[PDB]
Amino acid sequence: KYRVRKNVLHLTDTEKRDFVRTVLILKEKGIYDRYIAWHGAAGKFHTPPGSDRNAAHMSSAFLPWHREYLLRFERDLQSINPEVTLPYWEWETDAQMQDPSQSQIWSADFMGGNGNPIKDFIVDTGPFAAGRWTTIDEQGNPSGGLKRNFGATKEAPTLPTRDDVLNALKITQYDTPPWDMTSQNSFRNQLEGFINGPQLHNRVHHWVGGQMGVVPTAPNDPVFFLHHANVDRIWAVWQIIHRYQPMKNGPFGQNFRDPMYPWNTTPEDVMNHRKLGYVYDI
Amino acid sequence: KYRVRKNVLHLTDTEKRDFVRTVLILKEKGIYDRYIAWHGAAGKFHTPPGSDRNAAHMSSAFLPWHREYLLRFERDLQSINPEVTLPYWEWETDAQMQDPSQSQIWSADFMGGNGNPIKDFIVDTGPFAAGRWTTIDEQGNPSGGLKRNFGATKEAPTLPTRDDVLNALKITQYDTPPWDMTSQNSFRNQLEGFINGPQLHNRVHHWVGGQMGVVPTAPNDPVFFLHHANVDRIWAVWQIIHRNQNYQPMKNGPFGQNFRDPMYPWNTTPEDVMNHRKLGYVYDI
Ligand SMILES: [Cu+2]
Ligand SMILES: [Cu+2]
Ligand SMILES: [Cu+2]
Ligand SMILES: [Cu+2]
Ligand SMILES: [Zn+2]
Ligand SMILES: [Zn+2]
Ligand SMILES: [Zn+2]
Ligand SMILES: [Zn+2]
Ligand SMILES: [Zn+2]
Ligand SMILES: [Zn+2]
Ligand SMILES: [Zn+2]
Ligand SMILES: [Zn+2]
Ligand SMILES: [Zn+2]
Repeated sequence: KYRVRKNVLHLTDTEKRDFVRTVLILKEKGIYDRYIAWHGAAGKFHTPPGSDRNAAHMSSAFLPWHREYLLRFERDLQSINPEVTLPYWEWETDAQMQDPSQSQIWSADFMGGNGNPIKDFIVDTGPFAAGRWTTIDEQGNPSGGLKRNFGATKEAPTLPTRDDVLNALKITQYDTPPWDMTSQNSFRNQLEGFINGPQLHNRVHHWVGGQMGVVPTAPNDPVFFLHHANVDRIWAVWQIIHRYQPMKNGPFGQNFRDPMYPWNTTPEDVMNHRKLGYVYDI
Repeated sequence: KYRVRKNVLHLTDTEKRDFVRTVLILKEKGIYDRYIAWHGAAGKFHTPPGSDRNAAHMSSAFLPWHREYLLRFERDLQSINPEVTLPYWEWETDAQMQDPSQSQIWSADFMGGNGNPIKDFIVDTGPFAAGRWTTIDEQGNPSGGLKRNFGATKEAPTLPTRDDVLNALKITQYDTPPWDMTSQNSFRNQLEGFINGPQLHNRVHHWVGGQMGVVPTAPNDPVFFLHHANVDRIWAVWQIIHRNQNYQPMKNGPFGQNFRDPMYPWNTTPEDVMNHRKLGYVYDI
């Protein structure tokens, strides 16, 4: 319970400072990249081979897989600075502002601005400007800087609304067969964003564009973790009123007690975020 | 000390059949695939980025990485069957054979036959012939079945010889700066086979050909594990021979490479697997 993830808009200037600062040590030491590669590899790992499913997406493992990813990440954050926790970007309310692109979250004193078209959309403001922050594609080779493109598509021109979220929290079943994209009536698939997609989680990705728009190169952007803290919390919160599928008869690595490549972690090991050691602002 | 690792030519027919069975069981569950990916994963993980080194190859972590790779595999074989251990293929001895392809390892009751040129090289014999054994390519997707290409390359027509192993075993440094393909007088890069290459470890990867000849898909071939047990066995022997020489780099090497660094995709460090006895096994020698 006793470790609290706040709303970014609740953070003090010293917190945003410690966060942004602590994240650079991790990039520096070489531990942040481990997180990029785990996530990339999880996405190549299809369950089973020949399937749309992969270990970390497009199935029930989506939520636990990412829960453990953050938990593992936040612990590393702690080792550097014990006073730091993982914040959440509450995109669903940024979505109401006349111009979400203006949300404090994008301040040069935290993550940084939208991409600079004049530089083919390389972000050139904030701590993760190209030059200060290296990035790497899918082949696992340097790529030359973070690129953002706030609502540049037509598929995802806007962030998800409070009603998109509220309407997901209403789903009875954590997940249903066939435990994939085409999963009807399943809190998992809905939050993820495939029902009339992209929505919710998926939509946030496409909206930011840049690396974030591609699963193979999403963690290259720290927003990735703020986005997923909010996803995690949506679930966390779901978990109080409805408080997993499948248990068995899912593909291997989708069941309650299966291992989640690239780890030996199981859905069950992280079903109670408090037993993990952290809570949200609520 | 208790898991004894046996030469492939010392194996009984039930031993040959216990292993094969178990590997297939691991494959049936979905555990085998996890290993293939772990390896492809590590190879795309450069230390640092922009470098030719990855977490598993081309640098000092190549040796301890695979030790941890096989240790995990063996423990998985063992849970299926308390009796199975990881056999080693002593390829330095098959190299003396008039036609290495005749060796009992490639028997149809163990690993199976070389690729068959009538079918663009797909192995149609043994327990892992295409149809009884499914493969991925380098992007994660089904590929079409195991494929073997015995010494068909100009660069790697021969298996490495015992003389070749004896030269590695000669080196006094575990590795040297800069801890990559270019490290001179380094056991690691010698055994790996980059010194006037391909040699030793690489040579054998190339000689087999097919999946086994490419980093990202090598472990699609169960012989990958037979081959690295030998590599490990040779390293373990170098460790007794040079008892007062330890791993390098001890410190102030690329993160991912130092004595005490974690090894992607794992949290295990070289320092965890430096002595095979504690890990729980021995080679019959
Ligand atoms: Cu995501
Ligand atoms: Cu993702
Ligand atoms: Cu190898
Ligand atoms: Cu390899
Ligand atoms: Zn909300
Ligand atoms: Zn809660
Ligand atoms: Zn864990
Ligand atoms: Zn023996
Ligand atoms: Zn016999
Ligand atoms: Zn590469
Ligand atoms: Zn271990
Ligand atoms: Zn061909
Ligand atoms: Zn020994």
